[PDB]
Parts: sequence; structure tokens; C-alpha cells
Amino acid sequence: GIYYTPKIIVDYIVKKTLKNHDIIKNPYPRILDISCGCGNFLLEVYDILYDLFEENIYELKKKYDENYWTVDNIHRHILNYCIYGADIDEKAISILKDSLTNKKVDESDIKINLFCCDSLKKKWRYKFDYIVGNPPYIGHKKLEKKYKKFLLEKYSEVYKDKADLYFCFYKKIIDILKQGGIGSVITPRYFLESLSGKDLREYIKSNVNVQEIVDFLGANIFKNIGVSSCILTFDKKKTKETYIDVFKIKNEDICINKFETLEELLKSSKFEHFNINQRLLSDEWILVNKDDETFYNKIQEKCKYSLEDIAISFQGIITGCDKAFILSKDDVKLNLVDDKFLKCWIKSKNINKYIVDKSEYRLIYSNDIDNENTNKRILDEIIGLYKTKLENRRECKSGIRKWYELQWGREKLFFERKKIMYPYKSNENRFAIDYDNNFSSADVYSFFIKEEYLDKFSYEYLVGILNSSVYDKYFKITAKKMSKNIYDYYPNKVMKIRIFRDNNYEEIENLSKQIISILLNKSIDKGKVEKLQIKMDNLIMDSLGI
DNA sequence: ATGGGACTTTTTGA
DNA sequence: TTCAAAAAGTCCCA
Ligand SMILES: OC[C@H]1O[C@@H](n2cnc3c(NCCCCCc4ccccc4)ncnc32)[C@H](O)[C@@H]1O
Ligand SMILES: [K+]
Ligand SMILES: [K+]
Repeated sequence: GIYYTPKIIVDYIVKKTLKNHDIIKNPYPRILDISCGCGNFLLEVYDILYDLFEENIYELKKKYDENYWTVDNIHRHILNYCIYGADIDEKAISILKDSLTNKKVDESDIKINLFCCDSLKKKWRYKFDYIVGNPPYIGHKKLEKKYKKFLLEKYSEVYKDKADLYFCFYKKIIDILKQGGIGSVITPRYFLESLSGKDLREYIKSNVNVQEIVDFLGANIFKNIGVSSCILTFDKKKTKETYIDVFKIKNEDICINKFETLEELLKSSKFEHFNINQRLLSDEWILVNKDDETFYNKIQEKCKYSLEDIAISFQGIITGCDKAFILSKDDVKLNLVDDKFLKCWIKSKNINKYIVDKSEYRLIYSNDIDNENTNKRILDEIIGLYKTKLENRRECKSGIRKWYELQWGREKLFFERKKIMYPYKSNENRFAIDYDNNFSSADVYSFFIKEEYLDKFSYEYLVGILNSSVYDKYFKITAKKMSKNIYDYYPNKVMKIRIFRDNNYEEIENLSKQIISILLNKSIDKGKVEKLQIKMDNLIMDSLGI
């Protein structure tokens, strides 16, 4: 588990923290990487430091011990007092020690401050002027349970529930950064918007000044790695303004090596720059330009309801082993299953704007199987094919579920009604009215309108505005950006969407019903639908005053 | 190939 | 008892 940061980003991160260091005022800077690995960052730090000392060698010689400050002594001084590294992989440390040693190319026993340890457990004996690197990322599924108990116990300020391991590295880096120190790291971007990152965001904002955020959105920074990156630079300097530079990429299809340096890319048309006042950050960090902020605030102020106010949200079925319970609707095995047990089953791709595709799969709602003797053929010939994997689910091992039951079968009556469904990850808003009692896994979310809000909001009106170009832009302002052309559509944000009622209600709803009626007929022509959508977008923009 | 596009399971803490 | 979040996604092709 060793990952390579592209050289252009490494140089930017090191230059960011060291470009303005006053080596004459302080010729003993402590630069640390608690993830150093083989030394992607530290070896570049050595090069930057060596030039810095060499360019001012006579000034140091005059101001300080003139026998100590010579070009010949620069190498030894850097390793003794300046470069610090830590990594849990001793093979990586051994390689980095050879690399630092070979920078000069025994005389006398030069010591190198490299620690092979868990950086989250090391008793750090002092703080550091500059901290750079790329921490490990490990989510809640892939982190060992025994280790996770330690993080919950000792890193509770930033790590709880579905948090990530790199949250704790942010915590450690901030804690061991000197007063006036500067830190710069590349991490996943998700903590900027994710629900899990709320505590971490609060910790950063209240303990450091965030100088700069480079947000690569869905661009693929790490080749053959499914992750989305950002670069954060922060300091512990006494400043009275604390404004953040935000560099947000404009096109995710860029290759990172367009120029020789990352600065050229950031100042180019390929990025956009804007400023955010750190003191105006709430638990949410809404990092958008002034046009988007004006747009976002207009909608928030005009809308007196949220979806959570008026609707009941729920996540789909989690069977725990889909292959055991999900069959093609033309599978011959379904003749063994009484149709009282069978439900229509759709995937996220079956959701379009305003309507759902006809289902091609069936779910065996195995909870309603009374016992193991009356429906033996279903258990023996269909579900029992995966009995080993089924028995390994957590609730089966604890005895809460029978081996053939659905892990989280939810409540049938929630799905067997008129409701709205949307995919959990999509490039655009796709909210559909479900007329067919469709069930689904957790890749599709559903909601239905509360009974007391039915005389104010109809399903037809909701899919109308929710699928509009206005609401697509509006939702993406604060949505969690996952990968290229993919946003999370999860209730923790979808239910915070705000909605309105005014004089345009009837016409918006009527346009929605025409769209639905066209989308459902046989000789379907989408052309008029696009025109109707353009007209509805005009009404909505009129309604919200944008 | 390795870079790009289509599509999305069930484990898990609370 | 039972909710919903979580991409160092996953997998395939050219
Ligand atoms: O990938 C990023 C780089 O960072 C290094 N690293 C990874 N984790 C730590 C680290 N503490 C966290 C350790 C988490 C281990 C989780 C685990 C526990 C038990 C069994 C199994 C697992 N402390 C220092 N360096 C680290 C990698 O080696 C790598 O070079
Ligand atoms: K001197
Ligand atoms: K990406």
C-alpha cells in the first residue's frame, strides 16, 4: 500500500511551504512528513533546502559560527536538524535512508531523523515548522476493527461513525505544527462536503488558518486510482483576516502535466480562483464564486420548505447478498416462487427524469417465507446456493436473522405506494415518480410526501422543479462530488433541498404532467419534452427571481 | 496495455 | 431493533 504522488504536485506542495522561509533568521527549520514512504516529498525538501543554504552561505557564516557554516557542511546540517520522516513500512524507511545518505556521496556517523512507527501513536517529542505529505486513506469498510476502536477512543474529535483514517492525520499534523508553522497536504476531497467530515472541518477551521484549497474535483490525479484529490495549505500564524484562496478546476479531463509547474495550471483558464472568508464558514463549507453564492442565497431565502419538511425519506433494500435474492424476471427458477413473495426490482440506471424504466429483475422477499419446510424448494434450489455467504452476514452470525432472510428488508409498505425515486450517484438530477411499487437496493433512494403536505405539493410538481436546470445547478453547489461526472445523491443532502410555492405552481405542474404523458406513450418523441422543459425552467427562474 | 467510460454491494457504526 | 453513509470505487474495453 504505497502510492506515488505526481512530481508536479510534490514540487508545488514543498514550494508552497518553503518559498518564503527566512533561512538567515531561522537556519534550523524542522520539516516533517509523517507518511514519507520512500521520500517523494522529503527528497525534494532536501533539494530545496540545499539551494537555500548554499545561496546564503556567506551571510550565515558572518552572522553565526563561521566555522560551522560552510558549503561542505550543508549536507550534514540538513540531515541532523532539518529533515524528519515517519512511515510504518520499514522497507520504505530503509530505502529513504539510503537515498538521503547518497545525496552527498564512512566519514563520521551522520544521523538521520527517520522513524519507523505508527505516526498516530508516536509520542512526538516536539513540534515542527513545516509539515508536508500524502497521508493514507482508509475508509470504514477497509479499516481493521481493532485499530478503529483506538481511533474512536483517541481521535474522537475528528473520527466517529463512517469517518476516514486520513481525518486523524489532519488532526495529528495540526496538533504538532509549531506556532507560525505551515502545513500542506494532498488528501481526498470528500471531507469538504461529506457528512462524516463535519467534525474534521470544525477542527481545521478553529485551529488553523486555511491559506489555500486546490480542488481537482473528479480529475484523475493518481493514475489507476479511483479517488478525487485536493491540496490544502494552512498555517498557525497570527493574522487578522483569514481569507482562503480557492482554486477550483474548470474541466476534469485535464492532464496534470500540461505545464512544467502546477502554478501555471492554476493561473490558467483551466482553473477558476475565488476567495472565501473563513469566518463565514458554517458546519458546511460552501466554496463557490460570487455568482453562485448569489444564486444559492436567492434560492435559500425564497424557499420556505425543505424536502425533509414535507417528505419521508428512506434507503432501499439491503439484501446482503444480491445474487441469492435477485433474479431475472424471465428466470425459470421464478416458477418455484409464489408471486406473493416477488417484488419488482430496479437499478439506478433504470431511473430517468420523471419516470422509471420497466423492471427486468425480481426480488424474492424472503422474510415472508414462514418457515423452512413449506417452501423448501425456494430455499434449497435458489437461496441456499449462497448459504455459506449468507450465514457470514453480521446479523446471521448474531442470530438476529435466519440465514435465508434479507439483511435489511425494511418495511414493504414504504415501497408499495406512490413515491419518488432517484439514483444514489448520478451526473444530473434524475427524480422519477414510481407508479409500479418498485423495490430497489441502496443504489436507489425513495421518498413520499407526508399526508399533511399533499394539498400543497404534488408528486408531479416536485419532479418538475427537482428535474429543472435550476435545481440541478442548485443541488450541485453543495453536493458531494465523487468522481468524474458523478455526484452523490444521498438523503443527507437531497433532503436539505428547499422548495417553493407561488403563482407559477399550476403551470409548472401542468408542464410536468405533459412531460410525463409524452414520456409514457408508445410513439414517444423526446423533442417536445425538451421544449416543455425549457419553458418550465423559465417559469422556475421567474419564480425564484434569478 | 492504461486510460476512459458505464455503473454501482454490503459492510458498518450508531 | 433497524436506520443510512461510505469511492486510495470496480470492472470492462480498446
Ligand atoms: O500510503 C501512505 C503511506 O503512509 C504509510 N502509513 C500508513 N499508515 C501509517 C501510519 N499510521 C496508520 C496505521 C494504520 C494501520 C491500520 C491497520 C491495523 C491493523 C492491521 C492492518 C492495518 N503511520 C505512519 N505511516 C503510515 C504507508 O506505509 C504509506 O507509505
Ligand atoms: K561569524
Ligand atoms: K477521480
